[PDB]
Amino acid sequence: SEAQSRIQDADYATEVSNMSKAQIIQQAGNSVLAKANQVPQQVLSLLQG
Amino acid sequence: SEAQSRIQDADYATEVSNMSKAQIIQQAGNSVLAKANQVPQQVLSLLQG
Repeated sequence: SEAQSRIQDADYATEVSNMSKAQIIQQAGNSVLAKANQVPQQVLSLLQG
Repeated sequence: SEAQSRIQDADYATEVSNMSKAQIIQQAGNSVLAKANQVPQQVLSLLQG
């Protein structure tokens, strides 16, 4: 049983750290996506003068 | 009869000492088991934050 624990079971510290990092990455990517879609607005300024 | 006494009969001093030691061992093991089952709460602590 203890060997099966060493084989199939997961370690919660690493999982929690990885999940927190992944959530941080997701929010950061969402913000960068918003900025990227905001970038092309300069062409409207070009056209208007 | 006395020869049979030296063979099949028990010595109460040794038996009482063993009984007391066994009771102490049982209670100590119960306490250690309680502590062992109490250990894994740190994972709940991790998940909470």
